[PDB]
Amino acid sequence: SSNLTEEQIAEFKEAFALFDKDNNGSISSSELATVMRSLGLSPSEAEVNDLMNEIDVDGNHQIEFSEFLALMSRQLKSNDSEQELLEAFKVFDKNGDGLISAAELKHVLTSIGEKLTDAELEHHHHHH
Ligand SMILES: [Ca+2]
Ligand SMILES: [Ca+2]
Ligand SMILES: [Ca+2]
Repeated sequence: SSNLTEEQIAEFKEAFALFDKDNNGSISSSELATVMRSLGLSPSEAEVNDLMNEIDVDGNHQIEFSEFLALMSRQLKSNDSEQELLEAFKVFDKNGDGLISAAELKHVLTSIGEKLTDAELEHHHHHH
């Protein structure tokens, strides 16, 4: 399947929980950051909002169950949406597929480890 189905969503409902503390469905740079700080790095709130800005379609400072998954839908034949964002979330795609799924976002949640970088595909390091 090359599209998100009730299955994938049903699978994402989990991967999300991992990032969802109150399990409300909406994640805030605060909570999201709380996940990173646990990973290894410690992104600043203002530094997170930067990442939450992209995921944010309106800038409410919240990631909807649709948006979050959108980060994976971003991919598409024609480039009618920021695809450079998929480069940052590529860390999850160690198989270098260019696309990440729920089982991948949930598998990464654990697969995480110091041995991780955003230079996976990103030709040039955003932060030279
Ligand atoms: Ca949450
Ligand atoms: Ca939003
Ligand atoms: Ca993949």
